[PDB]
Amino acid sequence: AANDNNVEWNGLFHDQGPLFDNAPEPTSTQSVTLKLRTFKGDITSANIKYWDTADNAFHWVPMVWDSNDPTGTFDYWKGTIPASPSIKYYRFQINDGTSTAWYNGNGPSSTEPNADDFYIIPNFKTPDWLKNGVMYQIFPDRFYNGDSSNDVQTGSYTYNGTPTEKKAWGSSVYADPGYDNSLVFFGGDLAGIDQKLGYIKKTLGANILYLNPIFKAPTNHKYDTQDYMAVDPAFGDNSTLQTLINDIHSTANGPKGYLILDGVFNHTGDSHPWFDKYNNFSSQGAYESQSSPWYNYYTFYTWPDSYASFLGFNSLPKLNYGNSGSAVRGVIYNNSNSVAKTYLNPPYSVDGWRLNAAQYVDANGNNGSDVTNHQIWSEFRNAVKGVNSNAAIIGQYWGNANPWTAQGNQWDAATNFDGFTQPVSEWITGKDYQNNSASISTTQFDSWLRGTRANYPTNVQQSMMNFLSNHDITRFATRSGGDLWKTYLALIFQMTYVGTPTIYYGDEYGMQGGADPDNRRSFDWSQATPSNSAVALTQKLITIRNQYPALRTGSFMTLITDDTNKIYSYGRFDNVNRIAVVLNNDSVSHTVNVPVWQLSMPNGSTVTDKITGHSYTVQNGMVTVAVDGHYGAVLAQ
Ligand SMILES: OC[C@H]1O[C@H](O[C@H]2[C@H](O)[C@@H](O)[C@@H](O[C@H]3[C@H](O)[C@@H](O)[C@@H](O[C@H]4[C@H](O)[C@@H](O)[C@@H](O[C@H]5[C@H](O)[C@@H](O)[C@@H](O[C@H]6[C@H](O)[C@@H](O)[C@@H](O)O[C@@H]6CO)O[C@@H]5CO)O[C@@H]4CO)O[C@@H]3CO)O[C@@H]2CO)[C@H](O)[C@@H](O)[C@@H]1O
Ligand SMILES: OC[C@H]1O[C@H](O[C@H]2[C@H](O)[C@@H](O)[C@@H](O[C@H]3[C@H](O)[C@@H](O)[C@@H](O[C@H]4[C@H](O)[C@@H](O)[C@@H](O[C@H]5[C@H](O)[C@@H](O)[C@@H](O)O[C@@H]5CO)O[C@@H]4CO)O[C@@H]3CO)O[C@@H]2CO)[C@H](O)[C@@H](O)[C@@H]1O
Ligand SMILES: OC[C@H]1O[C@@H](O[C@H]2[C@H](O)[C@@H](O)[C@H](O[C@H]3[C@H](O)[C@@H](O)[C@@H](O)O[C@@H]3CO)O[C@@H]2CO)[C@H](O)[C@@H](O)[C@@H]1O
Ligand SMILES: OC[C@H]1O[C@H](O[C@H]2[C@H](O)[C@@H](O)[C@@H](O[C@H]3[C@H](O)[C@@H](O)[C@H](O)O[C@@H]3CO)O[C@@H]2CO)[C@H](O)[C@@H](O)[C@@H]1O
Ligand SMILES: OC[C@H]1O[C@H](O)[C@H](O)[C@@H](O)[C@@H]1O
Ligand SMILES: [Ca+2]
Ligand SMILES: [Ca+2]
Ligand SMILES: [Ca+2]
Repeated sequence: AANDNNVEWNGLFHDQGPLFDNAPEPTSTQSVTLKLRTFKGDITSANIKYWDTADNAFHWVPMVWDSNDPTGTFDYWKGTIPASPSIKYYRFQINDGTSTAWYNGNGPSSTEPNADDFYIIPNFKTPDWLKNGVMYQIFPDRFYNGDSSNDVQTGSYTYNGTPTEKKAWGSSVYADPGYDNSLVFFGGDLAGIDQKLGYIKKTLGANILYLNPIFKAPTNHKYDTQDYMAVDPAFGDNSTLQTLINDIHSTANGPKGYLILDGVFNHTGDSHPWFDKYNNFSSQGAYESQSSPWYNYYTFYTWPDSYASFLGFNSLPKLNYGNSGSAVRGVIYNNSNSVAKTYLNPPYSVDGWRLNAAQYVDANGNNGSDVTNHQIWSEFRNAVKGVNSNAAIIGQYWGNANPWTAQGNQWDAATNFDGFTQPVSEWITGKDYQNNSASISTTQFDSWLRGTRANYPTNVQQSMMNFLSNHDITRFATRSGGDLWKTYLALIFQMTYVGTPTIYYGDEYGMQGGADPDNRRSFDWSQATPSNSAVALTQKLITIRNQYPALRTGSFMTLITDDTNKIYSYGRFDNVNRIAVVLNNDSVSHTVNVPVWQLSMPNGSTVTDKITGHSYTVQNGMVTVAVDGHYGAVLAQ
């Protein structure tokens, strides 16, 4: 490069990783020093332009040359944004004579962008254990039956006129004639999870468990809560839960663990005493009497049969959050004995909440995604963090969750359907997560990923729940048509990307399944051993991620987007390690010359494909590696 009236985009780079930002989660008194990379001698001047919410105006900070990288290929320019309590958004103006380029969350641009700027949110912090961990999601009734004595038998009880049905482990989840899909039970329970912690924390290595609903409810999924204060009898009792938590937190059976529970706060089930549609309690519920002490917990259009609910489901009456200080806000999160605080305090001390149907939470039966909804989650955050600042808050949302994350006053992160699940699905399987035809190329995949990461503050990106499948979509293995190699590829990407890798129970061995309820099949053990190639790889990949902080909180830089050979390569790096990931999405092998010079890997230095152990030497800024179809290499040093 040179001063030739031309800014070379290829040399430009900035994100909030260690090498470029000295304070990614600053307080009100910490200034933020940013470094912008360019090719050596490529520019004449650079400036930081930031919008300060304190005075609704743009501010200008000229940058100064700081240093060259170790390879002498790049320049690092530096500038500092002053400390204050206000949210700020910045972008860079880069000039080389008559050539000007702009750069922000979405990368380089010839024209000045007006969105996707980088975020500075003083005092906003997401749990570091979440950014650095690996999560494992379990749908309780389908994981492991550790205690047959609490099993729901066929006919054990009836819900809304339909008796329960017990299935033999491994059999179909579909209810037989006379029964209902939501009342089919296999016997999975908390004792079972506890007895299988060795598999989770050791065989695989995940240190975070996220469970679907576990509180008393008539269905097998239990999103129709009957009692938030009691573990459902089929899963055990509150004592069973305390034991599981102790064993998860224990460091004697593996790495320290964390537990995230599913918080179903938008609505309750129609069998909850506050509503009591079928008179299952001596108390008077809202459905039973307009004089009920809980009458105003719900919204009736025509008492008692027409009321606000979750997506028209009468079995899920919607809670009326009213105004600040309401009884409903009290029982859900404000009270010390609320649902949210009870489990965050001893003798439970869980580590977080996954917020079900979070976008709908509102007052008066309204549908959320409004001022009131965000006000509620802001109060929720204060209540939760007040009890445990390191308790995680992850909201369910299918699209861009910027509205609930980008001001640092609500959630720490969200279910990454839009920034992870969907793009990964369409790139690898050629199907969207609902198993409908939808395919994207490598260049499109890369662009999609960048644009979605740019929707969030950096700490939020690093805390997103990144799963290949989950209880509301089709299994990855079904979308892949049963091709296990596609799962191999997906796992390598998942374990080396930005955000919390999240494994939906069974995905690690290639479990198949269509739409709900077929995506909740019973866990086929004996398939859960290193003898299964996907399980062995999963274990290896988790060990790799845990070895390199760069894979969890390091910068992310695109290296190769080859649509001809279907090769995707990106680097994860920080002040200590530089890692070049090389993915082959083709059905045949490809030998790739990886431009590791972009990550500043010194010539003559050694790089190791942590997956195979095969060592390589960097020469002329390159490293040549052969990669099988639907597979990948993780070249680290
Ligand atoms: O009269 C005042 C002033 O006049 C002169 O400077 C002016 C200069 O003539 C004019 O071109 C312009 O300068 C531009 C420059 O053209 C741009 O390239 C840019 O300069 C920055 C450069 O791009 C960066 O790479 C960085 O340079 C670093 C290197 O990266 C380091 O490796 C190191 O290299 C030096 C090495 O250590 C020495 O042994 C020797 O080999 O020389 C090497 C090159 O100097 O250090 C340099 C310097 O830190 O940083 C550069 C910025 O300093 O942007 C410039 C500003 O737009 O404008 C100049 C006005 O000041 C005259 O040279 C000055 O002495 C005099 O004070
Ligand atoms: O919440 C959903 C929302 O999420 C995302 O929005 C976020 C942005 O991506 C992010 O950059 C940040 O936005 C800041 C912005 O960075 C900051 O500069 C300031 O915005 C300025 C514009 O930069 C400036 O150009 C001007 O905007 C003009 C615009 O140029 C003109 O074309 C026309 O549209 O009139 C606009 C109004 O003047 O002024 C604004 C401020 O007045 O402030 C922004 C925050 O308000 O944060 C966003 C929210 O988190 C997605 O990008 C977005 O699509 C989603 O709707
Ligand atoms: O709806 C199908 C559609 O999905 C697209 O995926 C990405 C977009 O590429 C990406 O732009 C977008 O991310 C943000 C966008 O850049 C902003 O302009 C603004 O709209 O906020 C968005 C927040 O997500 O996300 C979508 C994922 O839904 C595919 O690119 C496109 O090919 C496909 O048809
Ligand atoms: O038989 C009625 C319907 O049953 C099925 O829908 C169930 C889901 O199976 C159950 O998980 C739950 O959905 C929740 C979903 O899992 C959660 O991620 C989302 O955020 O909130 C949903 C509600 O809490 O409840 C529904 C409704 O009972 C089945 O899929 C559907 O077709 C049947 O009509
Ligand atoms: O899908 C990746 C691999 O699949 C099969 O093993 C092919 O024999 C091999 O050529 C290819 O690299
Ligand atoms: Ca130039
Ligand atoms: Ca059982
Ligand atoms: Ca009653």
